[PDB]
Amino acid sequence: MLYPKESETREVKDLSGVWEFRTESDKNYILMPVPASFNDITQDINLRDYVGRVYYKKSFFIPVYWKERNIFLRVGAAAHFSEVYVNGNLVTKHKGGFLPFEAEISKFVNYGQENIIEIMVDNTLTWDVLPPGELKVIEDEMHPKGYKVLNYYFDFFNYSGIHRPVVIYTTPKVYIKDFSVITELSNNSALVKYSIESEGNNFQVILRDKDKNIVAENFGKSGVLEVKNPKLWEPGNPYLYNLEIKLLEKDNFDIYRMDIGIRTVRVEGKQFLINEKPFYFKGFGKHEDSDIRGKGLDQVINIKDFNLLKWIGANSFRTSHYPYSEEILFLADQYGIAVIEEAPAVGLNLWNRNEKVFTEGRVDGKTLEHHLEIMRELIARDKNHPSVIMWSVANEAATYEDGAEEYFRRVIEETRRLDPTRPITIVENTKASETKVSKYVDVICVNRYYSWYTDSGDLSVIEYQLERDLREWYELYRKPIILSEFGADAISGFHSDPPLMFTEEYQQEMIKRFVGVLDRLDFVVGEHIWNFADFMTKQSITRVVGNKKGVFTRNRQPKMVAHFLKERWSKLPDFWEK
Amino acid sequence: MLYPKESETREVKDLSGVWEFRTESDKNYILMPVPASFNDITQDINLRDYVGRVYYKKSFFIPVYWKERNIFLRVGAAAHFSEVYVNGNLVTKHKGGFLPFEAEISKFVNYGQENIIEIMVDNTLTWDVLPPGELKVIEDEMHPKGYKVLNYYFDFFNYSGIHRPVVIYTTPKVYIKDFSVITELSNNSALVKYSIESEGNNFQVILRDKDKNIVAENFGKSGVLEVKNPKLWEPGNPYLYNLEIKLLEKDNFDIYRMDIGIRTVRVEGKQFLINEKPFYFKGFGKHEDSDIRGKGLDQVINIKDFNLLKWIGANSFRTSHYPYSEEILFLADQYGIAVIEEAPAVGLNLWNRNEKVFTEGRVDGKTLEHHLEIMRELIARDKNHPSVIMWSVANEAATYEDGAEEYFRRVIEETRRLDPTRPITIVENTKASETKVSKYVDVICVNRYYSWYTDSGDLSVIEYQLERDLREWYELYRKPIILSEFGADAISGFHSDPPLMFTEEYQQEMIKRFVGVLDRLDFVVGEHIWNFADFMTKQSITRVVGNKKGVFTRNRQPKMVAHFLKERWSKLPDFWEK
Ligand SMILES: [Cl-]
Ligand SMILES: [Cl-]
Repeated sequence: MLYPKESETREVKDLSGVWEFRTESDKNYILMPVPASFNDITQDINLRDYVGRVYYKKSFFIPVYWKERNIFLRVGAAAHFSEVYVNGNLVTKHKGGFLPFEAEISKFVNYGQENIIEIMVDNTLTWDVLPPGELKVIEDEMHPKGYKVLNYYFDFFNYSGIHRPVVIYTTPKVYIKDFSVITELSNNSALVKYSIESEGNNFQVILRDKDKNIVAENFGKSGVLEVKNPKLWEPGNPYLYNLEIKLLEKDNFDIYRMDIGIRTVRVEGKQFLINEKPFYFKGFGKHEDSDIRGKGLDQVINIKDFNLLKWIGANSFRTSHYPYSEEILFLADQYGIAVIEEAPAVGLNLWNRNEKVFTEGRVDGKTLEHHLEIMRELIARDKNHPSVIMWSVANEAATYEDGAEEYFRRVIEETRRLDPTRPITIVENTKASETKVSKYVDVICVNRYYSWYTDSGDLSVIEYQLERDLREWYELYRKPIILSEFGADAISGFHSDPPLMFTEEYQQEMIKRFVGVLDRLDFVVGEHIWNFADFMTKQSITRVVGNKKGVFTRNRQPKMVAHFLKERWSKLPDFWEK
Repeated sequence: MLYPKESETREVKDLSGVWEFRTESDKNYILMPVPASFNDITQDINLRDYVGRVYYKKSFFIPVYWKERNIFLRVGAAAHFSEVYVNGNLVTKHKGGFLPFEAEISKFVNYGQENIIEIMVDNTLTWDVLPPGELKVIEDEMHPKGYKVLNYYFDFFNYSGIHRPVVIYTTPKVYIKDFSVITELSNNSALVKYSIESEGNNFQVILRDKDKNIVAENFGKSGVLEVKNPKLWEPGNPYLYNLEIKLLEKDNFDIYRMDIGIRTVRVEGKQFLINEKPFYFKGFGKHEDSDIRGKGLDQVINIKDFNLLKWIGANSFRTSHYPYSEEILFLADQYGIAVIEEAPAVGLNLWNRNEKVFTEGRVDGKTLEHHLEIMRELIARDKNHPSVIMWSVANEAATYEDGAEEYFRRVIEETRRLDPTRPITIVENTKASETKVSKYVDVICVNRYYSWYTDSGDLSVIEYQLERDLREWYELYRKPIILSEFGADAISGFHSDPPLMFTEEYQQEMIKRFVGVLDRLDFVVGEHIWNFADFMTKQSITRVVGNKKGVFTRNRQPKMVAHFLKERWSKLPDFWEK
């Protein structure tokens, strides 16, 4: 499914705005913005911590002239289970809170009249949705009848609601359903190879440069476009060409356009190559999180975040720990930021080797089935973005378990089959010698928190422990390694010398000592600090109103270590043969 | 001009989203969200502090089926001077940064094809725009050639950009252009009297209650709708009826709907009556201000703000110091919050009696002309909102000057002529015996900061000074009095005992002592604390990154005094015969 875009042949109507909202088995509505998480909008603590079904409702008018058009209703994201009703008719259901879903609804609309859309969203986690969790009953001596808790083991808050825009769009009855683009370098040219999915068959395809000059054209539902003297897309030079696809049939006419970038990505030895040059990742793990709206899409915050990425000198980030909005990937295309996009397989770990995760009752064949469908949906959505340069299949799963090996072999095999054009990783906090899964990926991503979660407060252990660990990863697997997470919680304004945990000084010193180690290791091709910004988590005595490891505050202002990273990364080239 | 609303006969296309953006005489664009202020979006300090013209650009497609429709392009707000181009054609110009403007553009569009909209916005202040300011050249021994400053004397930052949504909407060629509604109480019924502006003449008008029951109907371009057993709108009971207007002609058909509220407002003696009951204002001066987006409209923030208003027990606010977005007034209608809406005549004061403001060179006949046009635009926009219950013509002008008397007599006279159905005020910080203007309004609004700006730190003077002052206002003018501003800057987390300026304790103690005085004065009908939330100002040694007098932080979380006000206001009735 293609991102909804207006053209000569397609209308788009955005239903974002103020909706009516209620919780299960309640008749009274309140007002609720869309897109947004509902948790922080009100002062009702029982809604903040609500677990169950909520219902959104809105009126909309369909123009009579949309008859004899396809009418699609698209929901960008709703966490985690959703059902969509048009005038009381169920038009689609969806499982998974971080990818879009849509249905054709012309059969159910009142033309030239009022219509009602209702969207049910259920935030109840189970062990066969990603990320997983479990609702548990607690009726003991200290809890009243009916006390229940939603348990989950990922470290970000279970925000719920409609997190990305709801839109209605039209197409002709015979229309461009999808297309695939692959770019190759050939002699002094680039090739853009394409295939179009449609019931139609007569297509003209045109490629235009930045100045609207036509640089290539082809008649054909599949084909190759040759670009002589191409300008390649890469961090530091985000050149985009505009691909125009025109269906020209007897009764149907359809146009779809997308900006694409010409680049190659390849792993060879201990090098991560973009356009055949050795890349060095400088960046962050991020989160879709901001004040008040929770996980809701906000283009103000998105553009602010990319300007901060360019300001600090980052060239990349990982979409920890789930696919982000398409909007963020289009921006990464424009700004020239390399993206590792990650499936929502986070929380597959009970920090305890006595509780097994990959076992009947928890992560099983049903979870695997969902994970495989997720990879198919994710690659289908994002396969044409130049900014996505790697897929991450999971974050900190219990990869030391025997059952994790067969599980992830299947996930990894399916991902590569779906997209052979990008490398694959998995983000590990398991010990190097214990993971049964990292031997199957292209690039190793390791999260390490020496002197924070272990030997807390003792910065002196970092060089000893980190160098020994990373050398063992390389000795066992002989793959490029990204230090995919490291950092320390810092309360803005907490200062100390000597540095103490939770101060800005400790965060900067820890990060500084980690990267001094990486500079001595020629097989380390990247550093991603956790996290870009402070974000909300569930409440616990270990979380000082959320996770405070941001390099920026939640309102997008820098802590001390942001300036250290700006100075370091201004000296580090994007392409660096270590 | 009516708020753009979809119906059976009208389409609305929202152009908000990501636009291209550049500054004057520069050819390279960056990305910029709309709606938003541009100042805090980037890390370019020279754009943050930019003074001059900026240019927004976006492509849009017009459906061929919009031929033979009116096509209107509406800009919700752009601060402060703006020009709108459709495919290079100037379709309208506008002066004033806080009210909407529109043009019919069907003559300039390419049907079924790409179109380009460009919007120029100029943030350069002058003495004949509201709020006023002046660009000054400073080429002396300590400033290089070309150093210039924009001087202005209002205490909020001169954020600029497109602050409210840009939309395109259709109507039939003969259409409902405007309508006026007035509500009266008669015996046991309410009357909704209406007049419609249109080139058409055959109208059916229907009024529906909350459950869609038809409670009144009338055929006629003007008329009266009788509601037996009306449910009145008021704070604490925001009942809205839906007014449906249907134009039924030979070749044209048009429907427009609006929720309205049935209430009366009247000043009599020292009482402010809503629905013939004595009201007591409990609330705030607000600002259109939030993190990152500046003055840009954000419905997440708006709904959050109204939930906080209901949580703390407020029943009212003033739109300090300019008209707010229509969106906020529709929400105030839904939530039952009484609004004093204020014209942007703030900054008409050089805190210095040697520099006259109402004089040739500063506030003169050109400024007055703009002010009068502003009142006409403001009442035309908001005349049908039940939540607006009073107009404020200015905030803290230099009303002690001889020239201020003739200026404001004309403003006040024109406001009353335009809308005889709502009382009029002006918000004063002049001394009671010195203002030449308050004798002409219906309700006195006085801002007082004893122990903050005067006798700084000495809370012991409050009762002595405030009671004497307010008794003199009543003795001179014999009108109801609202304490329209009072408060203290408080940094969140700054605490002290004994209380010190800038601590949360000092803010709470000051506010507590002020309202203890008000409770002893039967002619005081309201308390508005300055401010609802921390907001940005220009930089100065008196502003600790903006104005810190918020009862809530800028991210909408409560300070200590928020809990004091919640407890007080939970005990104070909305209707209180003092
Ligand atoms: Cl962490
Ligand atoms: Cl102030």
